[PDB]
Amino acid sequence: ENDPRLLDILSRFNREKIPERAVHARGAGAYGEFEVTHDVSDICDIDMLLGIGKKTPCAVRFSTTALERGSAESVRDVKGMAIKLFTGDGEWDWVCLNIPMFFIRDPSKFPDLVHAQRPDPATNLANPAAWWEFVCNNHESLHMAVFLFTDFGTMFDYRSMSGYVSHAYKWVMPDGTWKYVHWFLASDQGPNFEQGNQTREAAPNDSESATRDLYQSLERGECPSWTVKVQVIDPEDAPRLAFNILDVSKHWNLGNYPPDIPVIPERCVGKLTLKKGPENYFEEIEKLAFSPSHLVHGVEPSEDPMLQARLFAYPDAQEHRLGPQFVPLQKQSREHAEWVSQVTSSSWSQPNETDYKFPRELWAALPRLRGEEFQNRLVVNMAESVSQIPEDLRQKVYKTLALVAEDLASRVESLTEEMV
Amino acid sequence: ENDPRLLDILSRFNREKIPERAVHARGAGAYGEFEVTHDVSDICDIDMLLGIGKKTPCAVRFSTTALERGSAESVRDVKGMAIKLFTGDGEWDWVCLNIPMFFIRDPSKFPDLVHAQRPDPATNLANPAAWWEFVCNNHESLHMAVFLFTDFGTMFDYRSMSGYVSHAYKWVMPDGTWKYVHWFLASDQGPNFEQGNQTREAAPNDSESATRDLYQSLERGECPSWTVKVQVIDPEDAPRLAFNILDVSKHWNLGNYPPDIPVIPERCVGKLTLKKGPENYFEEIEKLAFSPSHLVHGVEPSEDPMLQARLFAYPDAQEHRLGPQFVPLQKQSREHAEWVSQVTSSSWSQPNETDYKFPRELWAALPRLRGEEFQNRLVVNMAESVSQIPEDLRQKVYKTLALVAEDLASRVESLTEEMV
Ligand code: HEM
Ligand code: HEM
Ligand SMILES: C=C(C)/C=C/c1cccc2[nH]cc(C[C@H](NC)C(=O)O)c12
Ligand SMILES: C=C(C)/C=C/c1cccc2[nH]cc(C[C@H](NC)C(=O)O)c12
Repeated sequence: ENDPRLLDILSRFNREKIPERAVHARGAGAYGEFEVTHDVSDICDIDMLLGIGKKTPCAVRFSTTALERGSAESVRDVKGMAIKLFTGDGEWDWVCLNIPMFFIRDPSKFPDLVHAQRPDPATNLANPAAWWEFVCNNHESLHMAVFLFTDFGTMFDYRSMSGYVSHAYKWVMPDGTWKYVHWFLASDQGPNFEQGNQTREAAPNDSESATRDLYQSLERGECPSWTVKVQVIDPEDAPRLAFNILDVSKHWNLGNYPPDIPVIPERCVGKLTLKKGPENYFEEIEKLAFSPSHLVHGVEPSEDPMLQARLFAYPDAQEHRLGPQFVPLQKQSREHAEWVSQVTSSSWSQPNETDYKFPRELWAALPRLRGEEFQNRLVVNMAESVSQIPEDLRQKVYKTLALVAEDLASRVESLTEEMV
Repeated sequence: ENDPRLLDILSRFNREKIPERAVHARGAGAYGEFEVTHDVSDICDIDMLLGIGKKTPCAVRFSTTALERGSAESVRDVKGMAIKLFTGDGEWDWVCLNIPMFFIRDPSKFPDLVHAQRPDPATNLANPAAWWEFVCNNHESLHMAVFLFTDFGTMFDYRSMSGYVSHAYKWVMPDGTWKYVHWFLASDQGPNFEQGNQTREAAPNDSESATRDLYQSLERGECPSWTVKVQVIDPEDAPRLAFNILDVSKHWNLGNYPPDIPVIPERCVGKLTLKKGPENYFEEIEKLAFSPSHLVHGVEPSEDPMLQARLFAYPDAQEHRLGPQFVPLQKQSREHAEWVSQVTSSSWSQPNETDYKFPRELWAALPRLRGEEFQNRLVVNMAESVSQIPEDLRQKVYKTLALVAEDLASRVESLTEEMV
């Protein structure tokens, strides 16, 4: 010690690591561009989206959700896709999940949900009991639960996944009229709901299989691409829908389920192609800052309470993580006002019939569009998870599943009791 | 948003994570006690070591070395064991590795070595090329290299590993006389150099196999134990030894290799038994602070330059990681003075004959004490690692290995060329 040169070298080495992200800590990154392929000048006034053939540079970060920096990328989890676009009007961020539904509806429950998916606070091991307790206490997560224990829970790498903003936004015209919008990116080298499964199994002991897949595909000359599509709803038609489009835990039906809810059609916008990887991972990918509050002229947030909370949360989290510490809108009708005020009532945090209707119809649709083996594998995965928790929690889970569907609960209980 | 309660909840959640340790980021912890079993009053004046049957509470943290928080614990790596003992004279820290040798003896090279074992700075993937360049540029790591690619590289969990302080310390008597000492903990449920291999193969996709093993063993009622032993050298006998005991990259021979270096015998001191696990992992294990500078009356550091650098580095690193940011000694002879001044010369950072003698004798001892299959597996592991690097670096590695033994280099070269 003692030597000033050695002290400087060691002190510089000591201050090299920073806190990881609270969620989505493990991930990879790439650079590409977006190109406009269709005309949307009748619903949009965003400069980035006007003019067929226009190109915009973009940077993308893929991630998992629940575990730490060095965790395996082939786990049962939801995946994230964050896109930063450098337009002439500034930076536009699309922070998407690989599925258009979310776990919860009330933002004040967000930390608890996160704690339900982190390792055990005493042993630092995996703990399904907290997750199943949260599910039994918050029925609006049931829909997502049914999704997570199918094959779709473990099906996607960074190239075969899709991305959905999952919120309703507002697109505004210069005359003041606006529409509710939801856009998403469909993978050009991945499956969909109707057809397609995993085609490249990860190595038995590989924790970075998806990162390796993306890096090797980029080095081989292949360029992954996504097709961007949007769904449009008139503000006066929203209060009359069979579901609430301000509820982030529900999706907008594209033609799969539930059958009694009419389809909201989508239209194409453009295409996103990834070209190259980074030169310095820590400086370019690890320190990337994304926020849903990064918006350009012509796009506004809606009255979604989760989106409103996200507008504040991301800059504050980045202040902790990267800090020095180391056109007027036209008015709608009174009925629209009541429908909007629905989201600030005390019943917003209580379950309704739709919270059970959506998972029931997904469970019914699984054998019609995929087959009996898909449903059987869902039952097997759920039983494998449930057979690790104490008996009273098991009975509570059985009751909740019966609230979803009787045959699903009976099958899960019968298969789970044989595994304990 | 806009609710002060929600803002407080989200802001509190946003600040929970802190930066991980620069090294040894992944690990687990436990609590136990140390008990004295033998009399060492003739060489020691430390309060906690005097009196047969005396008990001292202690807290232990086990860890890996190179990878991040959520990485697998069954990787080819060296393991760490940190023991904090709560004595009547203060806190005494034993910060040990699972092997008594280290990679280097010049502290100014420490960060580079660490960077040679971290993931690729551009792709965040495993990069064998950086490791072999360091070995070809720093021959004093060759010894450790030979250790790392044997079975001992992947043999130990947290219960079957041993611990070595690896440095020379000074134990001082009240009259001013002192001795060079090195103490270590031998596992009571693990293998040794001559006998024993792995008996608990980890699961194919388990990243927390060692933590689970320790937690389950503690829950079953089994208490792991270690036997503490010490080796003693008189200061006037150190300058005449065939090796430098102030070189942390060498070990003190206990009877295995090299045959021409006489044995330095050990004597028993006491026993360490682990009893219980933590209640809050983050508050008790993750925020634990260890330092070799935590010393009690009667024990002093030696003139080891690596130890002198570690005396400063640990409090500074803890200041970054956990900070608000989120008896006179007897004089020796002139010959001892020259021998000590040897460690401050310019030739300290250059290889000597011992740097080649130690790994050569380990390679020769492997078949005599473990069989031919051990040596063959070492060759196979080395070839598997070397076959992923460019050809010029491969030739450099072959030339570097030729300086240890010709047969080892030829066998590795043949296997590696067949593998590519
Ligand atoms: C109340 C709801 C939510 C809150 C409070 C929340 C909070 C956060 C926070 C604190 C981060 C870390 C940001 C950073 O440290 O820089 C993050 C990252 C992220 N979130 Fe959310 N989140 C919520 C829901 C969602 C939703 C609904 C989506 C997608 C539709 C989403 C997708 C993502 C993604 C992809 C990232 C990773 C961004 C990156 O890679 O840099 N989260 N979120
Ligand atoms: C020049 C040489 C070395 C330097 C500069 C160095 C530096 C460090 C640093 C910065 C930490 C992180 C401490 C913290 O963030 O709280 C650490 C941890 C650790 N080091 Fe060293 N190290 C060196 C060599 C060694 C040696 C020779 C050993 C063992 C004989 C060792 C064993 C450990 C262990 C076990 C830990 C983990 C402590 C814990 O779990 O809290 N290191 N070292
Ligand atoms: C895209 C895949 C592979 C799975 C989607 C998926 C799976 C399970 C439930 C789902 N609910 C909604 C979706 C996405 C929806 N499927 C018409 C879409 O492509 O807009 C979905
Ligand atoms: C203790 C195990 C299982 C292996 C030790 C080991 C292995 C390879 C090279 C080694 N060099 C020195 C040791 C440790 C040394 N073996 C007499 C001891 O027990 O003090 C060692």
